[PDB]
Amino acid sequence: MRLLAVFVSSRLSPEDPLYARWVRYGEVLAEEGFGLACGGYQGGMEALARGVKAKGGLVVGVTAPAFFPERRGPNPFVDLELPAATLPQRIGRLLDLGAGYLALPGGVGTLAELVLAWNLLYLRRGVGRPLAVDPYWLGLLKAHGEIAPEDVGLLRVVADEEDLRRFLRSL
Repeated sequence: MRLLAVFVSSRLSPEDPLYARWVRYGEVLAEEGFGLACGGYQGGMEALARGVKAKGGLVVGVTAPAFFPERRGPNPFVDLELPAATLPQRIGRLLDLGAGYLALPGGVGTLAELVLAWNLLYLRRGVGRPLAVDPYWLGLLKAHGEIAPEDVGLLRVVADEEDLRRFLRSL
């Protein structure tokens, strides 16, 4: 089985319209034959996990307990927990788990994951895997100095469930 690693907001509230959209994204990736690799906590991670479980898919959660003692453990929808001790280690595990990556809206932590995956594609040596981003990120990541338009062009865009299915089908 293959997994889609998703990076997303940890603070997203269930009442936020995006929460419901990500639950649907979870259902869709499961329907497309994929499982989910995520940070294993709340916000968008739980929204995605709920959708995947609703469709019988598998959810892997790469947690970081040392950094969040306040977070009792992975959300209820995580099947396998893979606790990481450092941020680079956590990110490295998510990247190695997924056949492709999707960066949904989030903060600095989500950006860290996005940029490391981007970095692998940027090396242009056949390392890493396809990376898609929600349009949200293009409002921030743009050509600038040594970051060329072509580098930004390595980022694929997934704005809705149809884009998501096409992305997954290309992995």
